[PDB]
Amino acid sequence: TEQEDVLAKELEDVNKWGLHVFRIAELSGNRPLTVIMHTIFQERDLLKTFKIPVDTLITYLMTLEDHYHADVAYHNNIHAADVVQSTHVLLSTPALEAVFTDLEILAAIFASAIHDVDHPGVSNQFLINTNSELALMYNDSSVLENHHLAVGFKLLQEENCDIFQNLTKKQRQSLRKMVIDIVLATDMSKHMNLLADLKTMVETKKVTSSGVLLLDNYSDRIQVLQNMVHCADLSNPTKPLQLYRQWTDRIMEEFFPQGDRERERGMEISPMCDKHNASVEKSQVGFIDYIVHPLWETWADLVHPDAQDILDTLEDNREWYQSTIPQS
Amino acid sequence: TEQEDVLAKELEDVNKWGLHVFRIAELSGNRPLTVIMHTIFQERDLLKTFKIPVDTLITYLMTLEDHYHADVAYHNNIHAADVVQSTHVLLSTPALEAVFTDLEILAAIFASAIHDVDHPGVSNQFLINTNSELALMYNDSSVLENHHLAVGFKLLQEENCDIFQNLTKKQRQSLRKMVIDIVLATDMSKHMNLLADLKTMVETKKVTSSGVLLLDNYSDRIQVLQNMVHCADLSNPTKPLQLYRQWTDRIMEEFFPQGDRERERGMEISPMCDKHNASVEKSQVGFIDYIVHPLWETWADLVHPDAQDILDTLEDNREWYQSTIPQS
Amino acid sequence: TEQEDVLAKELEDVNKWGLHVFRIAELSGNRPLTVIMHTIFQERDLLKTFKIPVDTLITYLMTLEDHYHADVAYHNNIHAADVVQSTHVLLSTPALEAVFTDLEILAAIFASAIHDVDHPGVSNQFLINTNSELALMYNDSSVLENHHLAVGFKLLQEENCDIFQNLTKKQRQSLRKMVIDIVLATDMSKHMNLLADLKTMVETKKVTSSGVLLLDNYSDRIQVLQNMVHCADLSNPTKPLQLYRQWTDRIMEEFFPQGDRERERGMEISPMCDKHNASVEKSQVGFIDYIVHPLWETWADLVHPDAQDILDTLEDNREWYQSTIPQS
Amino acid sequence: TEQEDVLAKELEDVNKWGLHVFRIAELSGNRPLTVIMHTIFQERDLLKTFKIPVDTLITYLMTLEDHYHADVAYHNNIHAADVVQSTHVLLSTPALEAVFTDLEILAAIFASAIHDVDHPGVSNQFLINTNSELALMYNDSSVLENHHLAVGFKLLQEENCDIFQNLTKKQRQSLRKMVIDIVLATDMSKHMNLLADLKTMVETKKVTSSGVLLLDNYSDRIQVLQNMVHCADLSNPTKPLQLYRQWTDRIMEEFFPQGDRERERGMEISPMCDKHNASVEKSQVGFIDYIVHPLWETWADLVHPDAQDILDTLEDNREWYQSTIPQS
Amino acid sequence: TEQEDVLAKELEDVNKWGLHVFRIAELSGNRPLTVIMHTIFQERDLLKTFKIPVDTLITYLMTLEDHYHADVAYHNNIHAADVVQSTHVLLSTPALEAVFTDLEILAAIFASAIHDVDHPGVSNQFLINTNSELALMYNDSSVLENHHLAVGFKLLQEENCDIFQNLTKKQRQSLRKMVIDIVLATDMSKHMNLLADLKTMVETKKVTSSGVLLLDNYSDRIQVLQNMVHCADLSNPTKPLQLYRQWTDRIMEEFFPQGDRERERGMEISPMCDKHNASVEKSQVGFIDYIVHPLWETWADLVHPDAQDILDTLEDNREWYQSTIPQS
Amino acid sequence: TEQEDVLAKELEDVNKWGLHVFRIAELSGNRPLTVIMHTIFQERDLLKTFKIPVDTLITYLMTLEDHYHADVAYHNNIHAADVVQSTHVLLSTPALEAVFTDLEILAAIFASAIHDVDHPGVSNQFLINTNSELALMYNDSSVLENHHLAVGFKLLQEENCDIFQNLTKKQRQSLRKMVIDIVLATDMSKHMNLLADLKTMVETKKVTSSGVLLLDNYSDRIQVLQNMVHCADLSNPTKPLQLYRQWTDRIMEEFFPQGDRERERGMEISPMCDKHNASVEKSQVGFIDYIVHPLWETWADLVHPDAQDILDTLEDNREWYQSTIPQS
Ligand SMILES: COc1cc(-c2ccc(=O)[nH]n2)ccc1OC(F)F
Ligand SMILES: COc1cc(-c2ccc(=O)[nH]n2)ccc1OC(F)F
Ligand SMILES: COc1cc(-c2ccc(=O)[nH]n2)ccc1OC(F)F
Ligand SMILES: COc1cc(-c2ccc(=O)[nH]n2)ccc1OC(F)F
Ligand SMILES: [Mg+2]
Ligand SMILES: [Zn+2]
Ligand SMILES: [Zn+2]
Ligand SMILES: [Zn+2]
Repeated sequence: TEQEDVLAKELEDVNKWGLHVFRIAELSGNRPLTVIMHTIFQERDLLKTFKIPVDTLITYLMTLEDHYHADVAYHNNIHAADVVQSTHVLLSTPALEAVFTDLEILAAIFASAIHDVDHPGVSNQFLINTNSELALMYNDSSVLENHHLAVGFKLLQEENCDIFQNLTKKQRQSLRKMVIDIVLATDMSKHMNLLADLKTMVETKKVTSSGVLLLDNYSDRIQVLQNMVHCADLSNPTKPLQLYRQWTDRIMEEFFPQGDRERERGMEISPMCDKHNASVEKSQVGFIDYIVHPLWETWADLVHPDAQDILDTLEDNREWYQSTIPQS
Repeated sequence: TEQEDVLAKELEDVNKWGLHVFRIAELSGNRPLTVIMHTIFQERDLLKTFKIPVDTLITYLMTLEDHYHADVAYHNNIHAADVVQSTHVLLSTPALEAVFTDLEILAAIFASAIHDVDHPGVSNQFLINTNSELALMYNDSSVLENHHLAVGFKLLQEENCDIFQNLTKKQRQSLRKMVIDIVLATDMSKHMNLLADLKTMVETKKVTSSGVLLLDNYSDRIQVLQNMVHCADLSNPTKPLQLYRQWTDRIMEEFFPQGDRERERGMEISPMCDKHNASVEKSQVGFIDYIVHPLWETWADLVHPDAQDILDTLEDNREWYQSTIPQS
Repeated sequence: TEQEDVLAKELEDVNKWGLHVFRIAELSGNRPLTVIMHTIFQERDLLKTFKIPVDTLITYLMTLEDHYHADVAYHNNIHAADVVQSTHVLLSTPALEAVFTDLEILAAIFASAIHDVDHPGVSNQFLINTNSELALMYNDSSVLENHHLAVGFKLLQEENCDIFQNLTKKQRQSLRKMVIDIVLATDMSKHMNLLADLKTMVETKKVTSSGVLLLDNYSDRIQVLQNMVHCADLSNPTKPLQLYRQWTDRIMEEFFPQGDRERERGMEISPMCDKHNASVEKSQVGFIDYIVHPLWETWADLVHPDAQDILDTLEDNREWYQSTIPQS
Repeated sequence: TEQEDVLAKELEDVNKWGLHVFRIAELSGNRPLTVIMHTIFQERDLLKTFKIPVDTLITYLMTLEDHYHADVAYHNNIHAADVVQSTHVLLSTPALEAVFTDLEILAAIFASAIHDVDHPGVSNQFLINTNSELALMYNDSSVLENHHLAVGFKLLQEENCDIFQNLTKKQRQSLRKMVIDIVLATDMSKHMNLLADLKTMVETKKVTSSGVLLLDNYSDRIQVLQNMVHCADLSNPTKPLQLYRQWTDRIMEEFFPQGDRERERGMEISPMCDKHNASVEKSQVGFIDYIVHPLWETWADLVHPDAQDILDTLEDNREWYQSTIPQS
Repeated sequence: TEQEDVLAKELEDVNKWGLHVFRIAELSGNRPLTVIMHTIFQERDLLKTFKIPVDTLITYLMTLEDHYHADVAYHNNIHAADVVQSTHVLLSTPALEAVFTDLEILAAIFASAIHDVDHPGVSNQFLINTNSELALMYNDSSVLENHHLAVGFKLLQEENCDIFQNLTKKQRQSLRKMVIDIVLATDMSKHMNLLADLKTMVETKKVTSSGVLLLDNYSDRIQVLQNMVHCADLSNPTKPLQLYRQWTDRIMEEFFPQGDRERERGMEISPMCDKHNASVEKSQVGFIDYIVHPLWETWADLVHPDAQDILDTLEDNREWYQSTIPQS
Repeated sequence: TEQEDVLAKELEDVNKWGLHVFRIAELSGNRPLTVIMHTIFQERDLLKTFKIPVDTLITYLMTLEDHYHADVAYHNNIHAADVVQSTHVLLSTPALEAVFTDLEILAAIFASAIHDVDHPGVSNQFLINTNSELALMYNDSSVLENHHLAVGFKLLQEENCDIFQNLTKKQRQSLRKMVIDIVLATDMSKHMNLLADLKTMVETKKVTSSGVLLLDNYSDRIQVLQNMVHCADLSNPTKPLQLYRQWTDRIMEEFFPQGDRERERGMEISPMCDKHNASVEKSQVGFIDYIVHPLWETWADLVHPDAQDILDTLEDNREWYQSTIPQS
């Protein structure tokens, strides 16, 4: 147990934003998802609360993690582990003190864990344009996201892989509904609407004297959980620069093979996916300007100002990439 | 070619509302869909307009029809053939004179043809509650409707079953989009919204001096096509009583086995599906009062008054079933 | 003063809906507008209330009437006189008891009087398509309606033609605004919006215990006056059949010469304007179904049920024309 | 061809924001509009694309420019030339890459060119209050803007002045509609609504990965073109201070004669138009604070951040004028 | 115990719509409220469910009933008893099966019981116009309704008059809130808004397969309870004609003395309150047309079709009063 | 008349935002309300415009001021005087130039003057929870606000205390309505709705060329007056820091005795009212973040940018208090 001590030391920052997931990925023999999921369940005492057999949890996590493609640069088990950990941190934000039930917390975390499982490394648009079997199956509607959900739920049926075995029938139904609602919201084509509803909610925001939010009905809470996992899924630009840059390299490394795939097919090369005409820096600045910042700014509003540091980091990272943009 | 003359004589009423599809079903050796689809394509000169190889058309129709379950009382090839023929008639309504392009007409008719293919005879709710593989796959969202589309499109890939082989790439894309949008609208859980948008469209209705509707953009036209196939799908109570009654018998015959299936499962017997406590007459009156009449009344408004007779027949049939309701 | 007694006897029905304006037209030597306007001003004591010199009133009315084309079958001084009289009757509806100020009443009546002055007998669309100087002038926007207002106001500047000479500067400004707002609303291309706002107002309708409407702000009152003159302008189908039919003959007599004009120009013959392919009866049924009935039904709602008889007459006249529709 | 070289050298900055239009005005013998319009048409290859006879173009431009009053300090051919050039630059903004068709581009530029033709040097309000023939004509509604359109279109009818002679009938119709919609939007009384719709469009803003806007329907594109020409028309405070100040001098020089005109009429002197009580500096700061900055800030958002420099210049110029405000 | 048997026989119809409350009023020595409230509490087992001391209940009911003025023709203990009984019946409608908790049922019934207590026989408007101490107190806002609530709650404080003595502190708080919300909704000036929200709720209506409504949150349920007691309060025209007519006589008998009071004050006589110019028949037809029918029609929709008979009766009674309208 | 000169010198800043009301309170022998009200009435020539007997005005002001509790740290005559003066300044904002009638101006100022009269120093919630007679009276609805109105109007009835004695009956009615509507809007529980309507009004904002707002109907104007007095009532954090801090000390000094009162009652100590656990600085930052800034930001928008300085001051004061927040 040499470096196993270093691993355990790294996992001590599970509640901190910039957790170094990449190191944990190595120190765990490529099991960041299993490791992090397990430690978060311990941390949240979910194992006890829902009577989840530890052996069952690990058996499931192992299978789930196995279904994340190793030959995929970005959408893999490290990404999954990252979104899980980020959702974990966001759930603990002060403004959301005791707002969510244990079942809702469980759903959000489980949803994060499976949100991209079995991702092939190509976009929904690619799958649609190449007339993939997956697109045929899902009628070009949230092709990947639907698939992720199917796979994640399917794996629960195997050998004591069913970590939810001891939840009441009603609880199992709720969890399935919430998980489906959250993961389907990670589809980027739903970003605008999601953000719109979030803004509508930031106004008409009901807060208790202390500072905690007041979410009465389900549709209000599920909306927050959706945007939360969405923020977690799009949190790379808000993490410490060293991490962010690694992610950017991975996502570009994945976009290019798709562009290559498209060049072979004779297809119109998707934007950013063109190896010979990419502006990595500009793309990041744009990605932040059009998607990430608008979203996080709104989130920062809702949980004001618990997200103030994250927002600041985002804006700093934008300037860094901005400066890196070639001037010629 | 003895009764083959009678069949050809029956098909002469392909443009009339009360076509006797059940007779055509027999006279064709249980090939009403293939027969009616083919005659409507001839009638509309679609074979020529889209260069569809006749042999290819029949090959596809045969396969498609084969995928409609024979042991299913209502959701089968006769129902499919009926919705196709009804859509065909509705498309020819005066108020919609030259409003739709040939591609849109093609899509609506093709959509009708595959709208319920491979239907198992149980409801989406049943599939969801019994944790079916199909519901797991489609995340309890338009489970059946999604499946119908997948199967119908999949069959096109086989042996010269691709009747669309000679459409431009752009046309193939539009047709697929429209077909998906139309079939997903046949999901009954979307009825209220669909009807709501239709009403919003009846007001603000733009008509030319002659009487023809003015549909400018796609979202306006696709909305009409959706409601149209939806009306066709829920057209039984508007057909001649002799036909309507046969349909009612079939739908109840199908509902009960589901109720039986549920009784075995130990599940709560769905309403109307309970063999020992059904009020067939009341159910029809209710079905007409809450769903069919509200929908057709609105449709009758949009195409006023081309649908006046259909509305009258509907109201007459309602009174007939009303009278039949036991008074004890 | 032989028949001058009959004329005075006819004018006794100035407050009744079916006034026989055509007879009054003859008995007055083609001065129905001057005659009816004068008698309504007397009737409403407007001459006193606004210190209008009787000689000035008649001088203006004469000039105004003179500017209505004699060679125009429908849009002439008899039509003007009719809309004036109808607005007069509508203003007296019980539901609008003391709702409007004398200035507003004056504006509505004056607006009616000039609403179609100097009408050339062709449609706005014709003027636009033929690149008329009038359309060039008004940028194809409410070409005729703008023109009517310009002419009607311009005539006031002449020889003691200024019947408003004794209104305060503020009153003159309000009257001009209201008149412009009402006449521009007679443009048929604004029918849908006008009707829409009227419906929105029928809901949220505030009525006093007795039954009188409650119109607080100007935009509410000007909206009612707009729709009122619009109803008056489209009141032919709601008058006694003998009158209605005469109007229908005149309007068709005017549409055809435009159609002839278009045939000469080599232009696409406008619908209904085609002498060799008109279905006068069908056109009326359509006109009532798509425009008149929807409007009057809404108006009948707002002033419920003071307009109940008018609505009934409208529906009876629809059936009459319906029956007259050739069955071959 | 001495200074004709300097002129050609100045025109080299036709694609740059701060083009020195005033110098070009002199170097061209007071033909900045003709010169700049011609060079922009060359630059955009519109002459070729729409088969416009060069002789016809110059003939029209000459006539158009002639109809701009020489004795009017601000609303003259230099202003027209300036709005044209600014629209030209705005059209080339990165965010609007290939968003507009050539016809739409043509419309926007042509609209800018005639947007103030035959402007008398007094406001719409003045024309209305003085009961001008123009106000009588247009019923106090966008009096000037309507007139500009009428004159600009009328001039096309003359001697090979019809630069649009080779556009299909459909194109001519679209161009006319767009031109009318754009110029009528230059009416300042429509600023609040226009800005409101623009803000509504900045949210719900659909952008492609690269950064280009996505405008699907016409009403979306015409709305952008409207606000664009409106921005161009109110672009003075955003230009280099040396230019801005010259414009401010001209506009104040024009406002005062109106104020003088009003003093003679015995009318209430309009604000800012009072020669003896004007605060030129304060007025500019106010003009920027209430109109210009709110508009440009919104525009900068829509095309973010292509307009960042323009916004900065605007804010700098505001501070300059702010400092100049007398402290006594 | 002679007629005490008849009384007990009458109370047997406590669950039926047309209960003869007037007879019960006599047979009980003018204690219809006490009698009917008690029998409804027994009927609903509320005494047990909330541990209400029977002696306490009667003590309170007696005091409450005593605070209803005997010299008031309509707004007295019989009216109170009627609204209570009607609310009781409406609560039992099939469509609202197990929708409300016992506390909510208690609140609705208690609210009905005190909804008009200590009513002086004059309108809020009268109280406002005469500068009553009550209007001064309540700032002309729901003057009477506020007063009713104050008195009804105040009486609970007396000698074992506190029938809620055994409810948890939380329950007492909820009941007070609901009661206040319901009674303040009986203010006629809030009718339009209440009806508006009810219509909005009829659309978007969520019903279970069986037919029962689905009311998730409180604001949805309290809205239904509000409209319910409002319907009960305006239920006279929906009751059997013999009853309805007696109510109409009483309400007119009360309106007139107010009209007399106003004639003495020298005040403008309120509409309908004028003894010498009333059209009792017309007033009822109007009352039904503008208030009662619109409300009940909407309610009938929400609980469709449990209220079908009530609606029919209402429409029959309208025609009766319509016919009675003098024709001279 | 020693310091009476200093007093008169202080009152010279009555039209300036940061007026030092506390000094004026001393220099006037604790009569800031009477003094400031009188000077504002002089300033606005209201005495003349409404024929208010000066002796009557002072008699009323003296009585009114007397009804503000001396033993109440915040909600007293100095607060009243402050809200009056602030409303006075806001009414004079450029953007609202001649928008309000003299009666509306009178109502707003009178409403401010009485808005908290006879305030006991405890919250509505306290009065409700302690079952106060006042809460019983007003059914827990705007308990204090209703009371303030009642007392302020009641005092007018006394000895020539009726300053409105010479207003027409109609004017008296309007003033009463507006005053009631404005004061009831000072209830903090209506803040969210009020702000919501204000935002809805900032969009769809209609402004004249010059910069002045356009408020057509009453409901629009009364809405602005409501939010105005609401802004005035919540203006402390927007005043110069020296003033703001004094107010903060007073409000906390008042909150604590309530908390003490609650500790004695054995009640749950209200937030912020707990003497032993208050974070005065944090509370202010929160108060500004959740209530004040959101409100003023919106107001600044409506009257843009007349309120720019006030907004800046608010944000500066927020940072000051933020810095003061203990870091341990
Ligand atoms: C209750 O009756 C009917 C119900 C349905 C029907 C179809 C889809 C569905 O989801 N629910 N009901 C279809 C037909 C019916 O009756 C008759 F027309 F055959
Ligand atoms: C107050 O300043 C200016 C005002 C206008 C201007 C234009 C149209 C209008 O209606 N009102 N003002 C135009 C330019 C100005 O200043 C400078 F840019 F030249
Ligand atoms: C005009 O008739 C009626 C009016 C009311 C009634 C009640 C409250 C109110 O404010 N206005 N009218 C109540 C009953 C009536 O009639 C009959 F049902 F008794
Ligand atoms: C938390 O601070 C403050 C709170 C209030 C305040 C007023 C009414 C209310 O209901 N709640 N808080 C008023 C002023 C404050 O601070 C400062 F401006 F004096
Ligand atoms: Mg202009
Ligand atoms: Zn201009
Ligand atoms: Zn009542
Ligand atoms: Zn206050």
